[PDB]
Amino acid sequence: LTIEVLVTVDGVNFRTVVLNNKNTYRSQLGCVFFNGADISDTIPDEKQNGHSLYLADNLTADETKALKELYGPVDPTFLHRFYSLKAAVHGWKMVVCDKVRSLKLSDNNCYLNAVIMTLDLLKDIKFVIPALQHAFMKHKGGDSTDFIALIMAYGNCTFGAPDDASRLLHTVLAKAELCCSARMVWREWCNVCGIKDVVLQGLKACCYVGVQTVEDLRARMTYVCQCGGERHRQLVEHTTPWLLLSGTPNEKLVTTSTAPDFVAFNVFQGIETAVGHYVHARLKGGLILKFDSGTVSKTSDWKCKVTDVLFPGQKYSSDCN
Amino acid sequence: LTIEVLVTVDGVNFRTVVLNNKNTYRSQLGCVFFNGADISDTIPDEKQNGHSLYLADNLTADETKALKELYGPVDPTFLHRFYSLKAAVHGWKMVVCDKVRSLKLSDNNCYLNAVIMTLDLLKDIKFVIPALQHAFMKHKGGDSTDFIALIMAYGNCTFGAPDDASRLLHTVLAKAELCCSARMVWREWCNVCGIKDVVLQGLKACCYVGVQTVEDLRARMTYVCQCGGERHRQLVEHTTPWLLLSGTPNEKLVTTSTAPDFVAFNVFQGIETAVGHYVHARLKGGLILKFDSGTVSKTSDWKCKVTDVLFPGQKYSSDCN
Ligand SMILES: [Zn+2]
Ligand SMILES: [Zn+2]
Repeated sequence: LTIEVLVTVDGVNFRTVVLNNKNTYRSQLGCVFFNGADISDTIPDEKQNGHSLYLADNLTADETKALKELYGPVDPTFLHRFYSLKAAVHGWKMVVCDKVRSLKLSDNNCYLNAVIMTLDLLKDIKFVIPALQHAFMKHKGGDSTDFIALIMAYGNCTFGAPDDASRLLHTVLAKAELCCSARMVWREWCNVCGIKDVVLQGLKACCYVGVQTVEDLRARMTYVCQCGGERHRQLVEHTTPWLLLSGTPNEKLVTTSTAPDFVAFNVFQGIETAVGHYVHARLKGGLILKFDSGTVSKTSDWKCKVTDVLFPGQKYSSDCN
Repeated sequence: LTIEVLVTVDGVNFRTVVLNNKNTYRSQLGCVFFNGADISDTIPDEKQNGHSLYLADNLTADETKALKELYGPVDPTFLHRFYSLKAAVHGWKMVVCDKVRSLKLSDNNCYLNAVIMTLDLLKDIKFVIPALQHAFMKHKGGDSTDFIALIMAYGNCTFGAPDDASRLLHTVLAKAELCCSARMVWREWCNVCGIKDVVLQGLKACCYVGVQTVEDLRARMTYVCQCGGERHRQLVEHTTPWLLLSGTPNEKLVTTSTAPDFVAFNVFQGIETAVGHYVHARLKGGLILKFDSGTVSKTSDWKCKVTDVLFPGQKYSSDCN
């Protein structure tokens, strides 16, 4: 007995393969998923004749190219991992409180809540990888399974293990590009040795690791110059549609009484308590809304360990003397 | 009161920075490690005057370039993660049984044992990233801490979480290059439509995901051609110094009675038992040596779920008719 199946890695391009009912899918074809399950070690059945199969390895040259076109360059384990993640993340739940989407706590996914709620605030970004852009749109439309499974696949997250929200934000945003101009100019100088400018553009101008405030970002740093004198580093121009700043968890008193310019921030709780818990915070209606994995609390003042902080567009040129 | 410290990201290039004993290291400089601990939120002390500090963020332009030169392009969280991993992996232990190095089980690190024991068998490889090459040499010399912490940092492993050994092998080997020639030629053809060759070279010619035997690798695959006929794919030439093959865990009867050509393989145990345990196996003295995280067992026959399999150099040209 034989069957015909349609094999794809992308859900767009299909090849017809004829199989028997003697050997496994694995022996005949490779690692294959159907309707979310790995069926490699089963024997093909009359029932699946004419059906579509998702192939995870052993790909033809055409499939290798379709893979790169939809997913970018990925490691050889990436389809298996994405297809298994997609199956697993399907049993998670997104809730919406006053139109704000949050991921309910399950399987140590609190870092994913922090990542997704932060990416949801960003304007003028598009993913240069088609699968991610397409999933991002579905997520915006209320269907978040693919986008979450993809972030996990690209981020090398192991289902059920805690992970680093800042690391993931930055890996996800490395796959994105800005749909407008942004620019960041650092000047390094010595009054004897001269001046060097470093210019960053696009998304690179909008993220910075190592400070968590615009005041700190813009401050002058000074250290020993190679001439024996002093050398300085300072931000002299900054123009962006938004600005994300990150550092290691840093205890701070956060207050809305001062109408601060940041719009949102993440918090990591309990470093030594078997390494902790992420909470996403937004500033709205004069209060701090704390979104703790599909739960919300409000306060005007909060002492907490801040990690990432989001600011509105910058339009800065430095001025002195 | 003020002090001078030497700041580095690479242990080769140092800048002198003058600090006070009023503010934290974090406020003055950034995230900093000393002797393996993060001291960012401490106040600098007379005692550390003249000492070297490892900076993890807020890097100058020179440091950014030193970072790329030693580590390659890495995400902005990579130093913090590497320096914390290095501190943590220090409490692990490597044991050597008849000159074979294995990593003792701790904190779900069995996948790392599988990865490191497999990389230890590979000839003619060098890492194109200096930190990895230098750590790899130290590891070969009996000092494995850096190499293990680096594999974890580059692999985005979360200390204490299980992980995918095949994924890690392939990510590590993506950072390596072969010191000799290797070549792999696939031919795709239809007797009506024509012939396309795909040639892979270097390390790419030496790894393949989706089969676990050279017989399977070399077999002919056939499916529907776009002309309405039949289309085939077959390996026609293969020349390498070694060959690593991987697939999803696959129950097999492994025996030495047949003097098989593979030299080693990994096994993953218990998929549904809260996803399992890795064991590294080597073939020596007519037996299978099973290295289960710093433990060894021997047998001539083993029914087990094979994942990666290592073979000696290939020298193949296909022949028929
Ligand atoms: Zn100077
Ligand atoms: Zn044809």
